Amino acid sequence: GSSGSSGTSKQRYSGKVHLCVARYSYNPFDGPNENPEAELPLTAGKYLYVYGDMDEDGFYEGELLDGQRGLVPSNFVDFVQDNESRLASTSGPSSG
Repeated sequence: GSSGSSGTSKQRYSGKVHLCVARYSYNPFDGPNENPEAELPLTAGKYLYVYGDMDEDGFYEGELLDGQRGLVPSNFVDFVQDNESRLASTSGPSSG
């Protein structure tokens, strides 16, 4: 896997994946949502793997550690990082 290059969201079910950490325990099957299965029950602290990027609706196809595949709000997920420190860094941030 991991081809690289990148260009544009090709497929939201094969492309690179991102690891996020539920920012706030969420449950789609807690409301009248007629499509709770679509989403995923985020658990503050827990992590998930969202393949691709934002969806047409504006959700993340996070893949629960259990294998649960569904939508995921970026407002309830925090793109966690294993070990940021990777490169020696060449460029810095900008003001703003």
